[PDB]
Amino acid sequence: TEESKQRVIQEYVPGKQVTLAHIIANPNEDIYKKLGLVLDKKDAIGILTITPSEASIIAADVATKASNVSLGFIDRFSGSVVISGDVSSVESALNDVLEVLGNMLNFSSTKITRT
Amino acid sequence: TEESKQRVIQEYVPGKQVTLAHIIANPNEDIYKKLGLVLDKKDAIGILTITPSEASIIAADVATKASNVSLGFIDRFSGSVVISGDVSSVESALNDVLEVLGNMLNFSSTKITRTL
Amino acid sequence: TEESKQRVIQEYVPGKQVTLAHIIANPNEDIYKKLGLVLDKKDAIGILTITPSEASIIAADVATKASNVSLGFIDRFSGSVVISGDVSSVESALNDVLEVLGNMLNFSSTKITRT
Amino acid sequence: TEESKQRVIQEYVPGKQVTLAHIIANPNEDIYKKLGLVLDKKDAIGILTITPSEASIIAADVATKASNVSLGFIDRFSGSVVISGDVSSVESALNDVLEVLGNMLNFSSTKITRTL
Amino acid sequence: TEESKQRVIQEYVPGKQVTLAHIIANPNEDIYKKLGLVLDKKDAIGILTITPSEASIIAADVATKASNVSLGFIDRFSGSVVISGDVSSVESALNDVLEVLGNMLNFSSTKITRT
Amino acid sequence: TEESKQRVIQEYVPGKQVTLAHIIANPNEDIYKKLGLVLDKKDAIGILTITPSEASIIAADVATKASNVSLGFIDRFSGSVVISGDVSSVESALNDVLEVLGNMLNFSSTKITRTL
Repeated sequence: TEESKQRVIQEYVPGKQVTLAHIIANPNEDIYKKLGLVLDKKDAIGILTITPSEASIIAADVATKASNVSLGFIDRFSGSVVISGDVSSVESALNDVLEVLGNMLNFSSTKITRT
Repeated sequence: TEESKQRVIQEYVPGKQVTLAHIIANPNEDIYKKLGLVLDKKDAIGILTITPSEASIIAADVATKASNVSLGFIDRFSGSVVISGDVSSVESALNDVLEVLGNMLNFSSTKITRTL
Repeated sequence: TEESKQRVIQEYVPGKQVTLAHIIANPNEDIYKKLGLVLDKKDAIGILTITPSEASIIAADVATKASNVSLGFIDRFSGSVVISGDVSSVESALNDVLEVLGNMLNFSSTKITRT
Repeated sequence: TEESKQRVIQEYVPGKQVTLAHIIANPNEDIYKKLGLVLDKKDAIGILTITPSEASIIAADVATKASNVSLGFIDRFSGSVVISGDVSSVESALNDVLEVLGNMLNFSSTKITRTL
Repeated sequence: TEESKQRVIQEYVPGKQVTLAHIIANPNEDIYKKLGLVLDKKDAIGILTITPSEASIIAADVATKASNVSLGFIDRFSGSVVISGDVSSVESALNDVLEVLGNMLNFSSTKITRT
Repeated sequence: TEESKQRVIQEYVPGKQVTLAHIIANPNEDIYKKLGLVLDKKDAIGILTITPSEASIIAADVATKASNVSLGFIDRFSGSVVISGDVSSVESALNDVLEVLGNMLNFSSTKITRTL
């Protein structure tokens, strides 16, 4: 019942978290085309989930400086970053992103995952 | 009253969860056409709700690597993934997704459900 | 004061709930035109609020199989489903939606309401 | 610090609430024109905030069945409903909405307020 | 770990709050042009943050009746209201908005701030 | 289970917080071009996350009154502000923003961070 529920005021602010840092070694063509990507058959993708969304800019910059990856897209509204390149380059980029956001800027972090 | 309410600061981050993994065996054409789907009338569809939304990419990739399953759509903004194919292939694909996201990536998961 | 407020991290996920399952027997023409509907004067509408939003697809399919209702619209982003038909057909459709989502899929549910 | 914060999973669902039911008796023309309204300069407006957003349809229907009240707009996405007409008719319509949503559908409700 | 987190269902509704009521005496031209404003060099702006978003309509109406301010914009989706005029007119408008929303309608309120 | 979950009504309002105030000294051109920026290749950028979103207007105004700093963009919907200029000027501007919002307006604040 309406009458039995506690009510609280919640003041919302974004957290600081990298929720996902995932490599897909051999992505299906239908999927990556729907994402707007232009890849070689040999290319892997790396996928990041980041809050606050503006920190996507930091991650994308770190990833592209880290190694030989291309920026697939950055979405500064949602926080999403997708990168592409060889598996080892994508792994190094994701590791650098996690070191900067997680260790340097004290975001809540995660380990790299892979399909 | 305004004066009696507790106030908390909530720092929001996305959870890690597959909330829904549902099969519709013989979907109504008006529904699937409004979703932008082109199906055979023996096709089933599979529907996924995923958080964070980016993990839809993972799920769609895992599902469409499944035999005889086609991507309906992926919405990387909302997390949604809809797939299509014969009912058994669709169930297999959904289960692959739950195994990758739930077991390997430690997402909260759900059982596959179906419209009877 | 800022300093006196507890802070918690909230990881958000959608709930599983049908919040509203409502019949309007004789809807005002201005309203249903603004909603994009094409009705007979005799048609009722049924309105559903559903989380997660993708479950709108399940509800719409169940409703249209249940009885002689037309799909007014489905909004897969918000979860909304509006159906139209005679009152008894709309009632049977809403009941079927509630049985499937509420009883079969264990969503939090509600009773049919009417204006 | 990051390390000291409690972490909870929150499953979100819409509440059932009319947060605002407000009359503006003689609204400024620059405001009502920015809202897309065409009024007589004796018209008042009535403003509703409703959750879940779909219940705006219910409220708009109840309000516009009220004598001498016109629909300004309905926003089924946000829940908003704005109506117009003479001040007493607008108040009557708002009260009808609060009676249906608050009393009959058990929404949390509010009192009608007005810009004095 | 996933397994260690408490889960609660949160039913969301908008709060009633004026979070910000701020005057910028001499706004930078680049900023106010990006906001779509047409000002004199001498004009100040007032900025309001309001929940629920529909109460922006009430605030904008009160502000424009209060004093000699122009409505810069109203955003009924987010709640935002920006007004412009001389500093003293903008201050009187903001004070009237706070008296109506805060004192009359019992919104949680704030004091006027200035740059 | 559905039956075991506590249920609370949460009335949402925006917090008052600068979550991020970050300098990138030599940003990659593919990144800054995707953000719509035109820079010199000695320019740094400064990135702000602000709640409530309207306070981006305050921050952008304070920052661009700083010497040798240009507005990259302001997003009044999300709260974001990106600025550009030589690294020291950008840091000075970010610090001015933290002083106004954090100290004078009592927002929760953060330290300036930088990509090393």
